[PDB]
Parts: sequence; C-alpha cells; structure tokens
Amino acid sequence: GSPEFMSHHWGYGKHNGPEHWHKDFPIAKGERQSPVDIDTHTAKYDPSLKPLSVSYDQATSLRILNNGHAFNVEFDDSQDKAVLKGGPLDGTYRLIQFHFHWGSLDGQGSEHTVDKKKYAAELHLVHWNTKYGDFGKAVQQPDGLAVLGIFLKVGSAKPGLQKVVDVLDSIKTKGKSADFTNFDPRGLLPESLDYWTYPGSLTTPPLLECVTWIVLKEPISVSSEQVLKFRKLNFNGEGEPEELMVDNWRPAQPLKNRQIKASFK
Ligand SMILES: *C[n+]1nc(-c2ccc(F)c(F)c2)c[n+]2c1NCC2
Ligand code: NA
Ligand code: NA
Ligand SMILES: [Zn+2]
Repeated sequence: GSPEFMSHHWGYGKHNGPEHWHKDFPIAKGERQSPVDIDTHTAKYDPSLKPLSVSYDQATSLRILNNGHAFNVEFDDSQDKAVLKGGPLDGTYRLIQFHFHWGSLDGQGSEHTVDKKKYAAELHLVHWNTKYGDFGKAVQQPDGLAVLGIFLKVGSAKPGLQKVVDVLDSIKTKGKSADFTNFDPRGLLPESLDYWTYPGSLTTPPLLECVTWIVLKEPISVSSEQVLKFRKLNFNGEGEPEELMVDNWRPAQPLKNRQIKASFK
C-alpha cells in the first residue's frame, strides 16, 4: 500500500503534501515561512552586507541517504571543517548536509522563485550555528541555521555534480544509504557568491523558523541528464509500490513582514 492508504505522514503527494502540512505543523502558516518568491526589483541592496565566506576545503563528506523525501549528503559536523560565515551572519555555521528539491519536468522544481520564474531544481546546503552546540539545539533558535540555496538551470552539465548523479542507482529507495566519502561540495557552487538574504524557515516539516536564508544570484547549469536521473529515485521503500521521487518542493509562501536584501546592485 502506498502512503495515502496507510499513513498521513507528511510528503509531497496530493493527500499529504504542502497544503496538508499545517494540520500537524501549524507553524506552516507562521510569520517567517519559506520558500518565498524573490522579487528582484524590490529586494533592497544593503551595503552593510559582507561577502560570504565559504570554507569547505577541509570538509568531510560521509554518506548519501535516501530519506523518503529527498537524498541527503551528510558531513562530519563535529569540528569547524566546513563552515559558512560572513555575509549576513554574525557567527560560524557548520555544514551538516546538503540536499536538493526538483520537479517532474524541467520547468518546475525550485522552492524559491525569482520574479515568479522556477528553476529545475534547488540545492540547499544546511549549516548550524556553533554557539548552540548541536543541530537539535540550533533549531530551537531564531538564528540557529544558515542555508545556502543555489538554483539549478538546465543547460550544460555540472561536472562537480556528476558523482552525486552516478551513485543514485545505489540508493533508489527510502532507507538506503551508500558511502559518499571524498566528495568536494565546492564543485556545486557557481562562480559568483552574490546573494539575496532573508529570515525564514525549514521548507520541510517541522518547518521551524530558524533559518537565515542566503540564496545565490547565479544559478548553476546542470544537464537534463543529471536532473532526470534524480527523478528515477523512489519515495517508497524497497518492496513497496513504486512512487517516483519528483516534485519534492514546497511552493512559495507569503512574504509577510519581511524585505529581502541583496548583497549586490
Ligand atoms: C500495500 N498495502 N496495502 C494495505 C491496504 C489494506 C487495506 C490498503 F483498504 C488498503 F487500501 C486497504 C495494507 N498494507 C499494505 N502493505 C502492508 C500492509
Ligand atoms: Na583534512
Ligand atoms: Na546580520
Ligand atoms: Zn531543502
């Protein structure tokens, strides 16, 4: 039985997707929810914003996991090996994992939008503020997390993404994981670090309002072949009815009492 017949655990189907989440996670209707549409002409340039400092040379990737909602590439976050600081931030944030959101078709998949335009996918590099000691404590704080969001447009292949693409055959179904040591996340970045920033939330339940979002202006180009292989993953576990892992994105939420800032003019 597919989940709709079995359990109302949250997901991305018609019967458990974003329009339902508020019933079990009422903060879904909160005051600083993500994602949002980035209206490029109304985001204000803030000359007090610093360049973003991304220090990933010493990163220790560990494992890639299909968690039934996306796949996470996990990192050792027990030391300041892979850290994000500067930009809008006043602390040091350790990389814990990255994951993507993507569509069933190239014209959808991103969570943030830019002037209402959707990208084929969006990469989230999730970091937590070291003053809180652990991720679980950080998600009890309004400055607990910093997420670096990067858009994926379809065009030329992204060579630094290919190791991710190549391993997906080995984590097809929920609960499968594979070794993913020796992976360099610097290969997922665009050239420019110019960004928009605003206060928001996790985009998956529990939707906690802990995130300083840092969304890069420059998308990365990926090939259609790269993103279409993401779409061969499964939401289900092995031996359960097959549900392709596609359209695992939350749509844009109301901006409410927030103004997006830009690091660039
Ligand atoms: C696949 N599956 N389906 C069911 C299911 C039982 C009544 C699914 F009225 C349904 F719609 C009535 C039960 N389970 C499975 N797999 C494990 C148990
Ligand atoms: Na090292
Ligand atoms: Na700040
Ligand atoms: Zn995400």
